[PDB]
Amino acid sequence: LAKISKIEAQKRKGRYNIYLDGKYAFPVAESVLIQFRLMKGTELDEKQIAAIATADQQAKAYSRMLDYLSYQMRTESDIVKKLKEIDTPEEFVEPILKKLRGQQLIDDHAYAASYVRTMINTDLKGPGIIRQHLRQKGIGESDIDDALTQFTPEVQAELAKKLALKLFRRYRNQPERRREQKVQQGLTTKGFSSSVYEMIKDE
Repeated sequence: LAKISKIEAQKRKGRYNIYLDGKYAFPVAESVLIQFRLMKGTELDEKQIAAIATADQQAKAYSRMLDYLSYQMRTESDIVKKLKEIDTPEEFVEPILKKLRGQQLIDDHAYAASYVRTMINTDLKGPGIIRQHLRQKGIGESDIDDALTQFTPEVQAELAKKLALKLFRRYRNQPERRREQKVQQGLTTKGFSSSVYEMIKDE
């Protein structure tokens, strides 16, 4: 069997160069070096050297998700979509999601809440549409309902009055009945329930 004659750190931290019997053989991420207990004197068969490779291929995709997460907030579906984008073997997806989840580098519940807050601060969308958008982002109904809790009727009526005033001005050219209906319908397609118009109408 081959025996490790040396282990040298590469210039950048996190990876190592492995020499077998005095000659360079292969590199391994730190986690793989640990996962396989590599050190000066370790003997290896082909099956192990191949399994080390597969593990290092996974460790590398993990590292890249670490860089991906360092730029901005991401949902789980963003990570999945990202691993798929750089053609990661499908058997690595779930393990990496699990590993990232375990290190809590991803959190869909915190994401949904932040999303709603940002919507409340920069948009005029209603719960129905927010709910629809988060469902598309892969978030369960429980995490969506929790996030939609910030959407109180006061906030709803606040965002709806603003939208309605903007809709009433946008369709100022239409007659009485058509103008109002257009505003009612507009609010509903924006995610606001029927009982919301019957609350801000007079205003």
